[PDB]
Amino acid sequence: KVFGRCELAAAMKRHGLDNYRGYSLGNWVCAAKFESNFNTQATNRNTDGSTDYGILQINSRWWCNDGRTPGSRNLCNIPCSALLSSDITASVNCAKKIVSDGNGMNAWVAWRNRCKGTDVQAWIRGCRL
Ligand SMILES: [Cl-]
Ligand SMILES: [Cl-]
Ligand SMILES: [Cl-]
Ligand SMILES: [Cl-]
Ligand code: NA
Ligand SMILES: [Ru+3]
Repeated sequence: KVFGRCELAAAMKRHGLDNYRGYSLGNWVCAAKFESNFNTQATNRNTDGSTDYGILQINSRWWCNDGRTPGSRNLCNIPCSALLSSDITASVNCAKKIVSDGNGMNAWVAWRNRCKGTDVQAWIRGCRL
């Protein structure tokens, strides 16, 4: 599913991301924009053989099982395919564990390079939440 901007903001809010670990909704929406262009089916293969899945491009080296990342963990306890669903539950629940890991949203390199320190509220502007 490719989400609309406000449609994703709403879903993320409903799922408990607004100010989760202190990160306002706009941060999450910005991150999803640049990680996946709001497409739940997005995947990207990493040079190390790990793969990133879903709206927030969650990576198989630590967070999900895809059966093809040697030496990896599955800390969210889900198959990586769950991260590609139209239903964002699995991605949101897994994101909560990642953003709780110690580095905040710096775990998403695209957030740090493209959203951190920017006017992120602009991503939720004019949405009925
Ligand atoms: Cl994701
Ligand atoms: Cl694996
Ligand atoms: Cl933090
Ligand atoms: Cl940018
Ligand atoms: Na894994
Ligand atoms: Ru870690």
